[PDB]
Amino acid sequence: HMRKAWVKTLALDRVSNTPVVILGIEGTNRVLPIWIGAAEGHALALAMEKMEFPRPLTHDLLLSVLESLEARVDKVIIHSLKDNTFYATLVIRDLTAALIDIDSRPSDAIILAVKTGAPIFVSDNLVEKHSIELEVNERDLIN
Amino acid sequence: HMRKAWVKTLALDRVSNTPVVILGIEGTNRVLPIWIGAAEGHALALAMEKMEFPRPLTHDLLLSVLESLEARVDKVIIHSLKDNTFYATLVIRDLTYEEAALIDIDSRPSDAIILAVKTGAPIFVSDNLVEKHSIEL
Repeated sequence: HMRKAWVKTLALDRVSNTPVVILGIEGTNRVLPIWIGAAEGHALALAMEKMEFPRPLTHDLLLSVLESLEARVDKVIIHSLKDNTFYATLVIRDLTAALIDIDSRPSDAIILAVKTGAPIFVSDNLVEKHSIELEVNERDLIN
Repeated sequence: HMRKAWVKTLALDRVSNTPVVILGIEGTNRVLPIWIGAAEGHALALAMEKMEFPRPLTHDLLLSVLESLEARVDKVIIHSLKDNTFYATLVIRDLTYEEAALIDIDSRPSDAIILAVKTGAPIFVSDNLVEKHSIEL
């Protein structure tokens, strides 16, 4: 199935210089990096900072729509890598298995997860094929 | 009490280096300029260009959410302006069905306009704003 992940860290990559996401894979010393666009980075940094703004940003709007339709984000699954691209599923639950799988970028799914506090899962297959494991010196190198 | 509107151009404000949406006003000679940030003007440019990517962008995400909950964008209103900040209303329609079954979600003008462009749905502006804050070409 799928193992639970959280957001370890959101860096700017020290060469290519775009945002990157390190998903920690709960229960393990493994992390999965996903390279996202610049705007999605700034949106995420704001969600991570749990940042109060006097105007609803694009994911606030989305969650309003969910709210308004008595439904709520449930969980968020990053499930495939096809040719340098990461496919995620945003699973809505309809407050009125009443679940809906909606296709999503990982960056979006991961933002909404942060804002709601709803869990993030990563496909087993991803973890095996595409995650990496850190020693002592490896992890320290990024703090 | 409010006028139809549309997106005339997405200009740069080459002083402040920042996008302005220039909304036309159906049946008049004046337009209303709304400043938005660059991330947002790029979102809007992509919509105006009206084209494909393989992956759903955030606003495509949101619409994709609407689809699934039997719902859709009905219209979009820019009602107010306190301190250089414009205040919109995404009105969504309950596609489970009437006039009272409409939803008034508070939204920035950036995301409102963007979601109307994407859907082909009518933008309006409050009589109020047009009176004080519109302008000539």
